[PDB]
Amino acid sequence: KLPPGPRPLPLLGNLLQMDRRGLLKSFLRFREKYGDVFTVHLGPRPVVMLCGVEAIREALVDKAEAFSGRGKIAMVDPFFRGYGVVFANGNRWKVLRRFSVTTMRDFGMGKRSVEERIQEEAQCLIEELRKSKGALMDPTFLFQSITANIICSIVFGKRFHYQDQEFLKMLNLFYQTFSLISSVFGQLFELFSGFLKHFPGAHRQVYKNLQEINAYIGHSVEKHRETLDPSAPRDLIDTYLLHMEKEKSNAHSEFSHQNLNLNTLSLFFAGTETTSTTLRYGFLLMLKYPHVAERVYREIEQVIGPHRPPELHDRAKMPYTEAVIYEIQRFSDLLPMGVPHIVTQHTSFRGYIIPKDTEVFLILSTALHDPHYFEKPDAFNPDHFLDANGALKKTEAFIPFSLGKRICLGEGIARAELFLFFTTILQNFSMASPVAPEDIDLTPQECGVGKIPPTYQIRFLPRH
Ligand code: HEM
Ligand SMILES: OC[C@H]1O[C@H](O[C@H]2[C@H](O)[C@@H](O)[C@H](OCCCCCC3CCCCC3)O[C@@H]2CO)[C@H](O)[C@@H](O)[C@@H]1O
Ligand SMILES: CC1(C)[C@@H]2CC=C(CBr)[C@H]1C2
Repeated sequence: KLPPGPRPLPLLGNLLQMDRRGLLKSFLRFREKYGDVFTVHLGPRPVVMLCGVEAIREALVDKAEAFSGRGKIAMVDPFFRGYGVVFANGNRWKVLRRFSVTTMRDFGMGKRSVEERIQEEAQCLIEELRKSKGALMDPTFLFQSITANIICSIVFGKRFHYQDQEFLKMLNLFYQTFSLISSVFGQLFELFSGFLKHFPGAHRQVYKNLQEINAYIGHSVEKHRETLDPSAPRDLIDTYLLHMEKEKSNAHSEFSHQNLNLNTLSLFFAGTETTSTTLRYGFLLMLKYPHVAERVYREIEQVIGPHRPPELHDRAKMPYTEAVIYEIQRFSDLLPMGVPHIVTQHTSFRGYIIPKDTEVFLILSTALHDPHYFEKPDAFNPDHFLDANGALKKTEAFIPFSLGKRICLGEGIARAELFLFFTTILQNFSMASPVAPEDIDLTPQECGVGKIPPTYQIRFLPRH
């Protein structure tokens, strides 16, 4: 039998037992009653929730033969339709995961490492903040520009300038789209898309925004193909175009133009909106807890100094700064319910039977807030990741990128981005804002698929 859960009504599923504050709060109320493994009916679909690091790990690691499927996010399914690595399943996922892992890591002889691309971008960012004259800003656009530019360097062999209005228009579409998908309407759509799709709504705007970004991608593909040198691929798009040409006699080849456009858009969305949202939370946390920002700056002065650019080899020597970044990720809890999975075959789990095709949510938020691993888990406290001697204390509960076959494929890049960009900004700038620390409100602006911080203003003041 499926795991236990609240009794549903036909058509409405468990609607009348949900919490108006959203899906995550609804599921944490059900966890109170049912424990770590339970079923909730989201409209017409039974979805099994797994909570706590033990259960999520038993599923994604111990039973990866069954739990490695990708489930559906209703607000974006109409667009992606199972194309791209994020939303693919089956053999398509195998091929696209392998291609994407290889091309996001290996760039050719004579090409910059991920590290150098981040270090270059971080110097562009510092120059922009110096030219910002200490003015107030919402730093969103810059955190999206630096993260998007790392991916653009890999995918398109170039970066965009921070002043490029056409680049900013695309970043505005990523930002609005992640907010829409995470809205109360987007969560209602997860329950009732069958019915709601026939009316006007945010799902239509999400579709329009994604198509607008994808239009750029399609045109870039067309240009790349026009100038492609098979002997010298310039970037990930050329590499995929050479696979496409190799397999062109197979009508079923997975190297198709829809996979190319949507894999590429998936890489940008996942690599831009994630890390820039974490940076957004990270700097709002530094405004609320300036003594943490001061102690990081102390550590940068002591290990790096005021001038030499941070490098990844510095991390080992900077346990307090790394604890801070771990704690920003833990606290931010970017994807509280992770990204939906589905089971790929009939599975037994803890005495229950989960039929092939059942959707499963791994509630990552419950690991990141497990009070056995993090004392007082609702408070921001970098000591969560430090032992008594101030050495870094890593923990198996720290799973913000998930686990198993679908584990975030950008994990290495994201962690390098968080560390180089956080340290290079704090090396050169301190932070201030009009709101006193006591008054800063960390309550997210949206909390659905994504947890998104409230807008805020910040100044970066040059040091010395
Ligand atoms: C702080 C930054 C990030 C966080 C917290 C994060 C988190 C996650 C999570 C929780 C998943 C779902 C894994 C699952 O299905 O169980 C995921 C998937 C994914 N992420 Fe990340 N992500 C981050 C940054 C990035 C970056 C920088 C990239 C691109 C370089 C990226 C690319 C992807 C891709 C392509 C997938 C789909 C993997 C698949 O289905 O095989 N992520 N991410
Ligand atoms: O290609 C079809 C569309 O072409 C024209 O659009 C342009 C606009 O001319 C043109 O200014 C523009 O430039 C965007 C440049 C920055 C791209 C930033 C990338 C960041 C990473 C993810 C992909 C986007 O791209 C759009 C699509 O190529 C039109 O303006 C739209 O009408 C039209 O539908
Ligand atoms: C927003 C995310 C956390 C990242 C990019 C796209 C997603 C689905 Br629209 C998930 C994976």
